Order: sequence, then C-alpha cells, then structure tokens
Amino acid sequence: STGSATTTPIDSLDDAYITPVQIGTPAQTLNLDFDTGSSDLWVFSSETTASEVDGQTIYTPSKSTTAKLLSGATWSISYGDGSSSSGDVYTDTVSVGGLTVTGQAVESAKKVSSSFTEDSTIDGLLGLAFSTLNTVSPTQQKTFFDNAKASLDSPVFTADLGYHAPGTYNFGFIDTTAYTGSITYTAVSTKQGFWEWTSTGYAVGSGTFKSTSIDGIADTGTTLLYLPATVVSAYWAQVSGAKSSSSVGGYVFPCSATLPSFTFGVGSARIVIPGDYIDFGPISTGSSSCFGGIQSSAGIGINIFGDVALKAAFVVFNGATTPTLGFASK
Repeated sequence: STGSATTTPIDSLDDAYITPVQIGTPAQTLNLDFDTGSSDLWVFSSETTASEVDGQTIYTPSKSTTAKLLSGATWSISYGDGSSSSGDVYTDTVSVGGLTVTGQAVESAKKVSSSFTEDSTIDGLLGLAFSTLNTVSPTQQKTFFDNAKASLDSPVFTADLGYHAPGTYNFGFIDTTAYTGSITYTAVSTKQGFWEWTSTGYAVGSGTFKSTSIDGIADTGTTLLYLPATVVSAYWAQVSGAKSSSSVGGYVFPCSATLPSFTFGVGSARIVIPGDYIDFGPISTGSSSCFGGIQSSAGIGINIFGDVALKAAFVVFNGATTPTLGFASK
C-alpha cells in the first residue's frame, strides 16, 4: 500500500505544517502536525479541558464506532519549545492520504499548554520519530509509520515541504518526479529515538564549503535550523546589522537585508537553502527588526535540521531494518 497527503503551512511564515488525517468511523478529519522529532499521535478531543480549546477541530471517540479505550493507558509529552500535552488513549482507524492503519493509538488530550490552545490551526501531532520515544504508559505504543510499515510497498516515508506553499508527505514510495538529480543517502543513529544523522559541512552564500561533521536530527516539527554557535555566527556575520539578541531570543537582522543562502552537506552532495527561507519576518508587528531562521543550538543540547533546512530538500525517511536518511535537491 501507499499514502499521499498534502501538507500546508499554517501561516505566512511556514511556522509549521498541517496535514489532514482521517480518524475513526465515520471519519473525523483533523489537521495534524507531522513531526519527525516525536513519536506520539495526539489530538484535541472531546476530553480536552474546554477552556483550553479555542477553534481546533476535536476528535470525539464516542462518535466513532471503531474507537476503543486503551484501558489504563495515559500519555504526557513536552516539546523543545516548552509546550506540552497529556491525556488518555484510544485505539482507532487512522488514514493518511489513502493509507489506513487499524488499531492505531490515538492519544486523546485532556490537557494542552497555552501554545497549543492559542494555535487554532493545529488539531494535534502525528509523530514520525522512532516508537521508542512514544510516551504512552504503561504500554508504549507504535507510531503510525511503524504500524503501517509492513503493509507499505517500501518501508519509507518522504517529506516534501513547501516554501510558502503546500507540499507532500508520501508513505511507501518515492516519487521520482518530486526531486532533481539524485537522492544522497546518509547514515542514521536511532540511539536517541530521532532521525539523527551527520551533515558533512556547510557554506554561507557563495563562500567556500567548510568540511566539518555536524550531528543533528531531521525534525519536521521544528521550524528553524539550529546549528552550532560557530556556524551560526559565520552565517550572520555576512548580514549587515545582524546581531544576537538575548531580549528577543536569537539572531535578528534588519528587515531591509537581502539574506545569503546557506548550504549544508549530505555526504558529497549539497543542499542549498535560499536566503529568503531564512527570513521569519518582524520580531513584532511593524518592527523593522526581523527574526533569523538559522539559530544557535547551544543550550538545546542537539542540532536540529528543522523545516528551514528540510523544505529546501526532498527528504527520504527510510525505515528499513537499518534506517537511513536521503536528501535530494528539488
């Protein structure tokens, strides 16, 4: 089997992407944030504290004839931006772009933190990291991809995120019309539960390529590109007026700037992030100070190839027995 679903930016900055997901019988369609940095499929629901729901579409298990309470199971998760949610668990039928999993753990939110409440466009998350990170207790649950893998034509999914435009998540096949040139595959460590890999270096604009190993994760749930402070400093030094602001919480730059591109290495191959991808707009409405899309990972504890990087590529998440990551230009 295969699945193919369009994923759509939630706002004009590509702060995140939502993908429609069918849950239950009859289908309840929720717009979920496909997150290769986590491993829980959770949703706003009929069980979510009413004051914490503001415009999201909710899953109502009692209206689904295939929903079953997973007795005793609870979940609780926190993300790198400090947001969180928790609740109990159902199993139900979940379909993405024509691909159907029965008995998928659907984690029903009883509580969500303010950032989720305040974001009316995201109805929940669909985790695509490794199932070892799944937070369900006392019986850990599998991700949608893990549950689907054996049924897929090929044990892969691909992320094709758009810049200020829709893109595609495919399951079970590689769309050879969706990228240019060749796909370069690179090794993955699953030891931390992430799609963790090692970039072979970087360049800033038209500058020479610096060969250096950068360990990081391919994380569709993170907006920006988080890299070592040395790298990030080298990038922003090429932007007149750019500075790191502790008050704002990262590098800012004059909105009047034309940003240089940023290249990252995948083996011998190169992915070029156009400068425009690195502009995340005024720090506050009407400001002429703009927030940078490349930020320091110092104090995160890990480098993160977030959407800023991934949307410049066609990315293969290969879930074969020995997982690997593939990147192509597009």
